[PDB]
Amino acid sequence: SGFRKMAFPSGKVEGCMVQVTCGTTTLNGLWLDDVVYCPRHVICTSEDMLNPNYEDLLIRKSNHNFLVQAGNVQLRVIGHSMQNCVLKLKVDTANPKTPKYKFVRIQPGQTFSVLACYNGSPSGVYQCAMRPNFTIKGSFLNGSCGSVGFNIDYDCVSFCYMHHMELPTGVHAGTDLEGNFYGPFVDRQTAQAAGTDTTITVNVLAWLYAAVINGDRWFLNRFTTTLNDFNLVAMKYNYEPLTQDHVDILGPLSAQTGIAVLDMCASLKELLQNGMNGRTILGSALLEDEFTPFDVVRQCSGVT
Amino acid sequence: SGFRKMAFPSGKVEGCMVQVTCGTTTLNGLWLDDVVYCPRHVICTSEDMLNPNYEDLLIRKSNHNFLVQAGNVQLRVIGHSMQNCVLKLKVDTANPKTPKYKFVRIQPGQTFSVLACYNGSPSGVYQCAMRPNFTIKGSFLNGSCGSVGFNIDYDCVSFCYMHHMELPTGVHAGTDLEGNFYGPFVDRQTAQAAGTDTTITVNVLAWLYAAVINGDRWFLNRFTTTLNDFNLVAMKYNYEPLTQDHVDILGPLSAQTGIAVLDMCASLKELLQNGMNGRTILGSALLEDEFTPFDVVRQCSGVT
Ligand SMILES: Cc1ccncc1NC(=O)CNC(=O)Cc1cccnc1
Ligand SMILES: Cc1ccncc1NC(=O)CNC(=O)Cc1cccnc1
Repeated sequence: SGFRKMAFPSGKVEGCMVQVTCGTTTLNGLWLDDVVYCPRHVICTSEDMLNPNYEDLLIRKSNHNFLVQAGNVQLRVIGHSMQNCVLKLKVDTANPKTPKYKFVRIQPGQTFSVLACYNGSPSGVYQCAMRPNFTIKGSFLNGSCGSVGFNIDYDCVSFCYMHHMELPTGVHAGTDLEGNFYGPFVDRQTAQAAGTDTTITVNVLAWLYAAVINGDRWFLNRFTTTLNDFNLVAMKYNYEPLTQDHVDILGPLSAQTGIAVLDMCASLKELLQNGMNGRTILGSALLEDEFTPFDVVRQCSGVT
Repeated sequence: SGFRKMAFPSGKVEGCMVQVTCGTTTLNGLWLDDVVYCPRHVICTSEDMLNPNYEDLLIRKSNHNFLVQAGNVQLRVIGHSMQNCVLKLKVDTANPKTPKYKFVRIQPGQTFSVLACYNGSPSGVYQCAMRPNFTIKGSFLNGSCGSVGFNIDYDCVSFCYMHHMELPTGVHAGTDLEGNFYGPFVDRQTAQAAGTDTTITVNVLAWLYAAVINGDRWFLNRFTTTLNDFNLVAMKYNYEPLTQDHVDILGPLSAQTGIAVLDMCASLKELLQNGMNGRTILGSALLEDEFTPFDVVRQCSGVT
């Protein structure tokens, strides 16, 4: 028993982190096979970031201008290309620690682990969710760009995020491993304000199920609701609409606990309207939304 | 910017996890050099756990009764001994992935990362704190015993915890790597109730400093207090007393933010007396106490 915000074991990703330097800018790179992936803004100075023309800035760079270091050994760069907002640096050595991997583009509400790195060295691992406004609330300082987000399915690492930007509001923006930003963000130091950070309803419900499985049941009430009635309350509280697809995804948690999804929705509706009244659920005084239904099933069943 | 509950990168510890089976009981072991450390209750059946005589139960076990598997390869056990509540199984092969390591016994209030494992396989990593009542609030299911807690200082892993028990209240108990339980707990399936789970005051203050560094400043007030006045309020709210040693440890955070430790104590005192009023600090509606002052400095400076 017990339920924790849990990241994937990071070892497989640690074996992929490298340091990438271009001129005076140093950030992180991801070494998979004989390619090093990194944010294309490695070629910019902080001044260039105000209004960069990446294609133009890249013409002034050759293979030998990208310095790649894995541990304390230098990798030889034999090619470089820009794919969307990432640079792919072909090196002459395949990463011997390359795990089985995939590049996936996740949907808002999906969670993942981030291995925060500085100078190609891992500092820590934490669990994030892609917010409904396509930002992530991470912990990233100067030099953390190129740190990646991932999920692991047994031995296959699905890379879903690469860190690029910190918006003026202190929230984070980045790309998938094909270099496409999540949301409308751009790799330019300019006014980029985020949209509404709504709560991931399906994740809150999955976490309420985890709370019941772990003995925290005070919030269970004698009511039920419908998707339409629930969604009227959800809109009012800046919660994402719940669809029949979300109800389907919560099916196994409903079956395991004997609590119908719409009954849990009614419990959630009362929590929104009445508040927590100084009480806690799984040690939290707010409704947690960074556990997907799959994460709850995995953690509650011990998936390795 | 941003502040997250962050665990250490777990790779170094993943390379140490093995599966240990004795009869019908399977749990995790920690392989360092040519020794595998595991909870001595691996020799018990669930029935033995009610009132086990470990020395007696151990007489019926030989080296060949301990099955140790690292990945999918079996290790040969050439010796076994009991040290307090852990078994040390000498194997004929030194773990080739043994990191630089130390065995440390931590004090209450200290944080660490847990690599939750099942059948010697890592499932996830999360950050814990040794509670003032010597329990930890982890996420551990059947088969997770032998999972370890650790801190990393650059390349040296300091192992501080090994999982042994889940108390009837769903909180966790375990030992250091010398097999001595933290607190008054025993490896027996019997009534063991935990003491008061007080809040780690020095950790809450360090986290309030992290909140200021990251822009969350609404809670800063126009007051100051003294250690004695603060401690009268702390006692009332089940917060640990704050000592001059804690004030000293918070010195660098006070210097970085220009906020005197006693002023932050006064802010905390008002948060206790007035409540959060529906507001959040670093995305939390309660005062977080599982970040030490050292963790705040590390995360806010990017220590790798
Ligand atoms: C400041 C920050 C913090 C965390 N994560 C990300 C960031 N960075 C940004 O949003 C914007 N980039 C910079 O200001 C620094 C820079 C210079 C030259 C080339 N690339 C980047
Ligand atoms: C039940 C549990 C869950 C999480 N962490 C720990 C535990 N385990 C316990 O507190 C007590 N041990 C058992 O009930 C299981 C067992 C059988 C035979 C030999 N050792 C252990």
